[PDB]
Amino acid sequence: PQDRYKAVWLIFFMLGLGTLLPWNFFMTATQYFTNRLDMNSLSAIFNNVMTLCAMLPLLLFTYLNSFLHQRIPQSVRILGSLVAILLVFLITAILVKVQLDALPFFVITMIKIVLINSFGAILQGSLFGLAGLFPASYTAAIMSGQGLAGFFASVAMICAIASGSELSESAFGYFITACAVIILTIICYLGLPRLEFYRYYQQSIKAILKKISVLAFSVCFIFTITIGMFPAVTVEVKSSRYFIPVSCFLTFNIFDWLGRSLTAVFMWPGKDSRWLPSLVLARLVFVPLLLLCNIKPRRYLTVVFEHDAWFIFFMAAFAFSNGYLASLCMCFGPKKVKPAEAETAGAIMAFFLCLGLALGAVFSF
Ligand SMILES: O=[N+]([O-])c1ccc(CSc2ncnc3c2ncn3[C@@H]2O[C@H](CO)[C@@H](O)[C@H]2O)cc1
Repeated sequence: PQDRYKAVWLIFFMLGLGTLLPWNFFMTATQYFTNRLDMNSLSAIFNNVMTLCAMLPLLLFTYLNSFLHQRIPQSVRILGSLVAILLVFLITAILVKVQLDALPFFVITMIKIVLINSFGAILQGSLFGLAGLFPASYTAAIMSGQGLAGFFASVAMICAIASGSELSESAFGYFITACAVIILTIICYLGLPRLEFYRYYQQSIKAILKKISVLAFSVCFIFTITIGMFPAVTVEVKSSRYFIPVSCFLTFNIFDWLGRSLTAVFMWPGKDSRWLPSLVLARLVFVPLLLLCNIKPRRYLTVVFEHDAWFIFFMAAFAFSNGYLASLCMCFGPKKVKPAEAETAGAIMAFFLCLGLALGAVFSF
């Protein structure tokens, strides 16, 4: 078992990048959607409708994959999901240049979001089921790719604000970049069968869940907390146009990406250590901490940590805990079960992850 040139690993990393870089960009273009709808109102309900249509299909299709991934080849699932996402994003880019009233644009945007989240649900689940067969480092690879997707999203946001370009132009660029990335990801995947390291490892749900129940609930809780606090609540912090982006999104994405990466080479406390759920639980402390920072306009709660340094430090620790512990759970879940089931376990984990998102999306509401 020799991953020459780390090829397989690299590819998996790229794959991770491709799962969030398309959708992450879609979340970076929210200003553009709301500004085009400006032309009760659609813009005012846009975010809520988007979260609904994103988390419900995501959850449903991740569950269906957890149940039926064995029934469809992984090549089919992966390639088809990627092609569907690419086509949807190409249509998204086209619509930027075509005239369309606010209501048809709103509805078509929500349809594209439903399709993105569905196909990407199956794609993500299939990717984590695949990486479950490979060493833990190769699930850490997917997590690192996701972290880099977030990092690129943050940098692109900052540059779109700095470039002084029109929201339509910057959003067009976002969509085209996402399409190019999806093409690159497809190419990367197609280059897997030709790697002997990839062919070396490619050669009852209640029970599998009971075996990985601890780590599954762990990742679910991690993302519950994270999405309950980030970004809905953290974006309301004010200094005591570049403060919020840089101090919130940039810091979070940087430290989350680096944490997700560290799990590739350093995997403490391990898969059987009860310290991992303990740290996951300890992450609860970020709810009071982050809620008591310099939020404005503040009404029902005070500001105990007014200086921005508190906000930056809590953001660093929060994002890094998120990344590191989520990667550890995703890596150890498939390793807490026999080989013939590691593919299901992974898939199962991919569901709970999304659950942690959905619940978080509800708690942030
Ligand atoms: O291929 N596709 O087009 C595609 C693939 C998957 C999806 C599901 S969306 C998703 N799936 C996993 N993880 C996410 C997601 N959205 C935010 N996150 C993480 O939440 C943490 C903060 O709470 C951050 O670290 C983020 O990485 C949509 C589109």
